[PDB]
Amino acid sequence: LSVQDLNDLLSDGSGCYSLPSQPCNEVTPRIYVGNASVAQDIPKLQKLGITHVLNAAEGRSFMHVNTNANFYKDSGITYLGIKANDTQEFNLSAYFERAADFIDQALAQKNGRVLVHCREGYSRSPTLVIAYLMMRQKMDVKSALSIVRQNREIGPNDGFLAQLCQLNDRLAKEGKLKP
Ligand SMILES: Oc1cc(C(F)F)ncn1
Ligand SMILES: Oc1cc(C(F)F)ncn1
Repeated sequence: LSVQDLNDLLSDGSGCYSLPSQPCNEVTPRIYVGNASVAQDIPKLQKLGITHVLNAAEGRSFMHVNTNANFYKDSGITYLGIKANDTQEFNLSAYFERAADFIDQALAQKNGRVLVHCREGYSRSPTLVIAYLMMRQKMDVKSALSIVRQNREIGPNDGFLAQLCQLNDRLAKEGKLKP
């Protein structure tokens, strides 16, 4: 397992990452990854059956989505904001546990559906979703990234990829990767 292996898995035959066709996708059952516009479109969110929104890019910058729990007050949607940045040096793994718990809590609900989003739905939000699949559904990093990629064109930055590899080794050694 290397970052290079994950880069390969994200590349088409031509050698290039792809780009999201849609504003969001269901990447695994009841887990959606998506962008700023779906997150701010409550009508769409209900048509999708969304009960929980995880903003993986909470903030005021151009690379952030400036929502909070209040935005969703009278919609009955449950919110969690994470102020993550999309850079190779940003420590997203510090957020994996709290993101994984929020997603587990949403899916524990019978008709629960969670949207994990950032601005483009390409790097932060898919990293959190992968790490969740590894830590709670016992999927190794290659199969977790493969399934998410099969359902949405994504490209986590190489820092995030490194952090998923580190996580993958820990889980492996802990015997936690066996579904
Ligand atoms: O039950 C499931 C299924 C999947 C997907 F891989 F099909 N992911 C997570 N939980
Ligand atoms: O948005 C997407 C992406 C893909 C991928 F497999 F290329 N398939 C279907 N819908």
